[PDB]
Amino acid sequence: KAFQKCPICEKVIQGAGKLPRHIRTHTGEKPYECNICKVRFTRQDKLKVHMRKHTG
DNA sequence: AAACATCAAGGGTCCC
DNA sequence: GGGACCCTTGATGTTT
Ligand SMILES: [Zn+2]
Ligand SMILES: [Zn+2]
Repeated sequence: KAFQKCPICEKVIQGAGKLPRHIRTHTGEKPYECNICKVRFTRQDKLKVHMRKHTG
């Protein structure tokens, strides 16, 4: 596949568009927000699993 | 105080 | 590249 290097930590990350996920570990930015409980996450899949709690 | 289940953070991998 | 799911590890709560 393809790999990327972190500009901050120099750790090798395997991901095409997965670098921003590792970037949001140092700065802790949360662009995704829940519609109901307003809980914020740094990853789209993490927001999806939170939505799974609302609808059983 | 081991054994055990649960949740989440972080990374790998596939598929569209 | 974004969406989606899985694998590994550590903190926390149960239970006996
Ligand atoms: Zn980094
Ligand atoms: Zn919610």
